[PDB]
Amino acid sequence: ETADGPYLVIVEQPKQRGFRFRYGCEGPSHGGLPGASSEKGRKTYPTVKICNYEGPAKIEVDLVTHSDPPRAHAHSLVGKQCSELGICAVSVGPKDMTAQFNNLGVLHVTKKNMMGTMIQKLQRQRLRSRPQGLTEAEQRELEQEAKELKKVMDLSIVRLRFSAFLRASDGSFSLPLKPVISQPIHDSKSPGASNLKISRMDKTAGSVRGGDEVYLLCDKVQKDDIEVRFYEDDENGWQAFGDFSPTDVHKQYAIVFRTPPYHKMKIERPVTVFLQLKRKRGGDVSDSKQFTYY
Amino acid sequence: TADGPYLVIVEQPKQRGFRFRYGCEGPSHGGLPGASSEKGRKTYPTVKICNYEGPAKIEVDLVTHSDPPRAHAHSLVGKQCSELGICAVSVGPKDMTAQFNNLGVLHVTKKNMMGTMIQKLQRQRLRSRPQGLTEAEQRELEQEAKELKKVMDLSIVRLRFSAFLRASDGSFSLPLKPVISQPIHDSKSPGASNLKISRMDKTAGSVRGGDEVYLLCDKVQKDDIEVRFYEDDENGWQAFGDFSPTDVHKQYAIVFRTPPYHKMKIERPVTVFLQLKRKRGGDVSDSKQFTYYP
DNA sequence: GGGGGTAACCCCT
DNA sequence: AGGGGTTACCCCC
Repeated sequence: ETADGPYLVIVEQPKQRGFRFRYGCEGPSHGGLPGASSEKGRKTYPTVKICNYEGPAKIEVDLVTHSDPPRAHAHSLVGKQCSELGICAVSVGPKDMTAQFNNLGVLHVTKKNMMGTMIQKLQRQRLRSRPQGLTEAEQRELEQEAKELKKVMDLSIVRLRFSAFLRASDGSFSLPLKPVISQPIHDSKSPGASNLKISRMDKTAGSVRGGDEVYLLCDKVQKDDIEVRFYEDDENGWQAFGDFSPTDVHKQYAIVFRTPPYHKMKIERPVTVFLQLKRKRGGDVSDSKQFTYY
Repeated sequence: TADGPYLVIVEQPKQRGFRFRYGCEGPSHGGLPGASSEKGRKTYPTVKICNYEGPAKIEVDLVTHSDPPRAHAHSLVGKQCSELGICAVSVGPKDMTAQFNNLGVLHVTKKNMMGTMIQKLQRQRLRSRPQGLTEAEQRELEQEAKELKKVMDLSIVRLRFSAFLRASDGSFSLPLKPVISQPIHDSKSPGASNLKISRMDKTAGSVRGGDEVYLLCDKVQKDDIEVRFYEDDENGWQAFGDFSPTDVHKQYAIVFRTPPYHKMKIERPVTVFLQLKRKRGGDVSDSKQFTYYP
């Protein structure tokens, strides 16, 4: 890895949640895939660096599947750093060996397009390392992949693949490094697949007993995949949950839940705990609101 | 007017709750019912010929909401319907009433509207010397199409019943004056969804006071909705919920402050009604009860 | 038949 | 740029 030569490292991953993939018709300039630690105070973008080598290199980025045999995604990166359809590319000058990708879009392919767009991509890979032409059998078989790749491909999750290149024999940058794959990126427009947000809730306080019903208004969530985690910041690390049925999650924008019992029963003074929305599979949370026992 | 044979609508179509279908959804999702239809007792739009007995054939077709009845981009579909989107039932000499019991409304896409429009307009304008007329005036036919498309509501249609008697010279081309029904809103157009209240966090509050209530509702438009409190007639009293558009959360929840009752310091608590109402429409939801306490 | 939800698109500020 | 909402489509039971 780190002493089999020069290698890439992702200095700043893409933000896994909250980024919207755009269909070609929505427009060309709706805003860039940011870094995992971006915020409106200070913006960050996915960043990578070449280690163990200095001097000109070219880093390309392209979308691969969520699946770990990393395969090219039907979706395309779009933006300033990209070509006609040719993928996004940044140049590392020798002093600073790190590349920011600060204007990266994800063009959403329609299902009605997916196969055509994918054959059009597999061809290119066939005519990449391997020789110049495709026999009809060569092509019937390429179309195979397309069909059985469309059955199993998640159009709401992508991974960036950074492919770093160095000047080969002729000075043409076609001698590559091992490619480095980022953490998965969810489409904020896939239902309930954005980041958790607590808009407002109707009670801020209840009895230490628990069982008090609270109306929580949130951004779109999945009835089946959401929870309401109460907790304390301390060495005790106490946690409890909201009590609700799926029918209690109203049209993916509200949760009617009954508060959990506090870890003690006879508090002398009123105690503030935190609650947060949490994703069941994933573990990402919303910003916590305070709740006071007694 | 009893100055000839004439059509009368015995049973109008239901104004609200009927869904218009796009061609791709399917062909057989259920019939436009009568204004007084109900579960178990179904009615369908019905019309009758008066001042005449014997054979007629009645067509129905979709006209604009706009009072100069014009042909709508949408077409009637289903059991009784020819390719051309005009439906016909034949009225036998004994019973002079026609039920249309299996009527669909095929929703044209906006991308289809022009072609669908030029095509219904040509067919309309094709009687006299068709071959050389058509070409001469299709540029200035297309003028209507453009200026008809920007001003046509695809969420409201009217049935137009056109009755035709047997002209024994040829047959069945003899026209009666056409009768236009009351309007039919697409239940899937946001502006026409049936208003429902799911749940509410308080069911009582202080008479001549406004408390904050969380209301969970079906889809509403922030700018077109209200919360009407009302009684079984005492002084035909009504008051409203207090909330700004910001208070209508993702079209499925309303955070509002209850209005004061008309009569401060009531002897004991009084139950009033509350309901969602569209501002312009005048359609409302089934009312929930609210109790004013002193 | 009759729904409920997801996918693609539009357009405001 | 970044949204908020409508339009078109899918598919369950």
